Amino acid sequence: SQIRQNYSTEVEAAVNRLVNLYLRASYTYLSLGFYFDRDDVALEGVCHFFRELAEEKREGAERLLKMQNQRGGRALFQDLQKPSQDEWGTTLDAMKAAIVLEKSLNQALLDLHALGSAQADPHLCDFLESHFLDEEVKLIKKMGDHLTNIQRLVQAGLGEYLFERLTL
Amino acid sequence: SQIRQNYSTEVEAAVNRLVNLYLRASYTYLSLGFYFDRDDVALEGVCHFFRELAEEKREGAERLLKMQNQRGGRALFQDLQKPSQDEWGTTLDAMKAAIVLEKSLNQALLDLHALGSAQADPHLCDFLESHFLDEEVKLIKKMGDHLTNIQRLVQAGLGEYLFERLTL
Amino acid sequence: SQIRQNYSTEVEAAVNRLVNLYLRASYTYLSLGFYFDRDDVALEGVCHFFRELAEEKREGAERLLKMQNQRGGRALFQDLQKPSQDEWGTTLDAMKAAIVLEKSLNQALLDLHALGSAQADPHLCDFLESHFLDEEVKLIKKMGDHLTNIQRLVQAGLGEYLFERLTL
Amino acid sequence: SQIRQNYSTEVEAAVNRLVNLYLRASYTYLSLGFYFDRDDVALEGVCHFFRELAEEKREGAERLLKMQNQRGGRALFQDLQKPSQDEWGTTLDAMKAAIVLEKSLNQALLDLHALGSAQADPHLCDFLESHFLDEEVKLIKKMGDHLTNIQRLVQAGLGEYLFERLTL
Amino acid sequence: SQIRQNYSTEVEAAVNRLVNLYLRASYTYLSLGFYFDRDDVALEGVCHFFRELAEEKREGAERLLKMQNQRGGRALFQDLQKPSQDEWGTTLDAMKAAIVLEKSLNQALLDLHALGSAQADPHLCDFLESHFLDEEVKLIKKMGDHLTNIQRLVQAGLGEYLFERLTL
Ligand SMILES: CCCCC/C=C\C/C=C\C/C=C\C/C=C\CCCC(=O)O
Ligand SMILES: CCCCC/C=C\C/C=C\C/C=C\C/C=C\CCCC(=O)O
Ligand SMILES: CCCCC/C=C\C/C=C\C/C=C\C/C=C\CCCC(=O)O
Ligand SMILES: CCCCC/C=C\C/C=C\C/C=C\C/C=C\CCCC(=O)O
Repeated sequence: SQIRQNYSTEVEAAVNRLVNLYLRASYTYLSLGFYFDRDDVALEGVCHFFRELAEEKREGAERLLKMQNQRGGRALFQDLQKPSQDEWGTTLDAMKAAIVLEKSLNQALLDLHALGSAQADPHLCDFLESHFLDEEVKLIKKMGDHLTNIQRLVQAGLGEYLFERLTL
Repeated sequence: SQIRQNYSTEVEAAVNRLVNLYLRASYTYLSLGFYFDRDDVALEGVCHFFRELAEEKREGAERLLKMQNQRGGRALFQDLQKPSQDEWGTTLDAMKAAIVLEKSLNQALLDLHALGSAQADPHLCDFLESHFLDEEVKLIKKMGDHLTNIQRLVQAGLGEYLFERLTL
Repeated sequence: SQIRQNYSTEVEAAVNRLVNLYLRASYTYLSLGFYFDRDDVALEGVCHFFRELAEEKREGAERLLKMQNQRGGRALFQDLQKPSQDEWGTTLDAMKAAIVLEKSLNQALLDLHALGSAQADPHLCDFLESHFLDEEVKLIKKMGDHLTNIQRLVQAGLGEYLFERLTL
Repeated sequence: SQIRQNYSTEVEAAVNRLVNLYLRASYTYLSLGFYFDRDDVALEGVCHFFRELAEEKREGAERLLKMQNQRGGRALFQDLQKPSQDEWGTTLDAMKAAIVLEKSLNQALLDLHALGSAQADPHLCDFLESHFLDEEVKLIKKMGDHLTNIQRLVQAGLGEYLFERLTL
Repeated sequence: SQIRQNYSTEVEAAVNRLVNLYLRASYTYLSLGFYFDRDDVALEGVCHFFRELAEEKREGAERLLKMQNQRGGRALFQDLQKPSQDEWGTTLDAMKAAIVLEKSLNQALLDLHALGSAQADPHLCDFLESHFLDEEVKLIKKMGDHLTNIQRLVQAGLGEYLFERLTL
């Protein structure tokens, strides 16, 4: 690439993997969102919580793809595996899965940051810092808060309804 | 002091002690507020209730320091001891501690007022009356109301959630 | 903590110490501010300069406490020692003490950043960079400028008056 | 008086004396104000400072006369003695005289308050508290601040000019 | 050049030299400006005075380059020598250097105008008259005024502070 400078092939490849992770996460949240839109689940607040996350994750992927091109790396797309579940159980089950999911994204972010440090790629580090690292931390704190409130509320049916009505 | 008039050394010293009490109270509410901001406590309404109180108590201290200077007394600051607890338990536990705290502030206000009467310091008395005495009484009534409602709600997890959602 | 990830116990403890440092600094500026509000000192511009700093330092502490919770660390509060002085002398004396104070805060920030690097905690590093490091540098430059102007003006009484009137 | 209730003849008489004191003070400030308006004194800021005080003192007298009538006391006016000086010297001289003056007013206020306590006249006490006591304290603090700044500035001619230009 | 008409090679070359002079002047003012922004100099008004001049001189150069092209002359750029000093001393020192600098620019303008007369180039003369000659005269008068006021003020530290505060 005529523009490529200080951009290691290792980071380039890891960015492509992270794109796949973010699109996988988006797909997972799409599935979560529509599960809670089921007539036999019917928790609209939960559906909107996860649909908004699907969108955030997709935008994460796009931001990465844009940066990939800005550095002169080459996007390589791979198959996107389907979410790990077809049905997601209670709001509690779903929020637990989501936080596991976010932690895995966060760890991939940290790994990519470590890679960038090792490759002495300060632009990559700045990029991760500005658009991802604090985002993840805040999201995970939020999910932690929700988990705690969901769990305080478990009259399990009553609790699930109230959480969706009054928090989500 | 060129401006000092009818301001006893006893009141001056007691005002300095009260400043320390108010800053101690502010510190206590800071600790309360951030405890409820913990991901494993997660009661945002409670966190905001106590953070607002931290701010009120700090402003109380400042009002006292300003009056101290207006009378030609000399501010003397002392170490501020840390709050009595590191973790504050339930909203009920926390509100009980807060009302104990406010009662102690109120008693210090009353003591200072008695001192002012004994020292025949009508400016001090007016000052306490305008900016503190009714404030405390109203705050303590509010905390009393909350305690009663919190207690009515003890499904303890459910009650704590509902109180935070619908009152705080 | 359910949310805690890549947050070392060393950083957690150092963040708690830094909170104590920032609250100590806030307390010091409170004392500075009210000293200059004394009828026998009477430099309103200086009083407002330091009172605004007290507020900035308190907000620094709060930002740290919020981040502590966001990472799943646990706030631990300690006694706050009283400021190093009861009276602060001239504006020059006071500004010299303030810059010593800011340098000590800045050094604690740098130490904490070094700790974060050693612990490979990129979120911590981003956090310090966004909300503290440049803030300190700018504040210290400002105090440096003031010190130089104060010193140019030492007709010491005249100089102190003019600085407060025309700069502060 | 058909309306008179709990209003002692002692307080009534003391209110009349205080009216005379306030009108005397107003007259003194009138003299101060116009002295600084002299072509050979020419300190417009000082002239306006004292003219505004003349007006405040006159309004104090009126407030007292209104209260006198509200309680069913009878205003009795006496000769108003001329101010203690015909020329007031420097701004420093003038501000020193003013603070002596305000202290004497404040002491008369305190005496009247003590009288009211002894006579168990809570309306009188409330009246003094709302409209005079804090007013005096604030004014005296202000004059204290000015005295300190004036004195810091004593290049006596230069200092007097700068104070008037930059503070008054 | 297809457009070149009545534009002597002598004027063309002299315009290129004048561009170098104006860029040199801009560089000198950049250095002046940032010197006064030093924490140990700290005269913000002086810094802004010289930074604005740096910008004016750069725009002078650009205006000349534009005219060069409008006449069908060819811009030829040369090395720009660094300013004559690294540190500029007092405001007085700096303003003296600036006026020497402006006089040298003005003389180069006059020389170029004389050249234009000799070459019977009325467009060049009009150009210098409209955009430079009166500009220089006004700037030099301004610097003359400042020099006189700076010098009246030499309590050298006090004077330098007051000039920056009240004139610049
Ligand atoms: C502007 C609103 C966007 C809302 C997006 C919400 C959820 C996204 C759901 C699934 C995305 C996962 C895989 C789809 C593959 C590519 C998406 C195209 C990018 C886009 O479509 O941009
Ligand atoms: C919103 C205005 C804030 C102005 C603050 C200015 C000065 C703060 C002075 C002292 C603070 C130092 C110790 C007090 C302990 C806790 C403060 C409560 C937090 C808050 O009170 O938030
Ligand atoms: C509405 C503007 C009032 C400005 C007053 C400023 C200075 C007052 C000066 C002298 C007053 C002292 C004795 C005069 C006696 C009675 C004043 C009439 C009440 C009034 O005149 O009300
Ligand atoms: C629009 C704001 C302009 C502010 C300019 C202020 C100072 C200029 C400082 C140094 C210029 C001297 C040499 C630089 C060489 C070419 C400048 C590019 C022209 C431009 O940069 O135009």
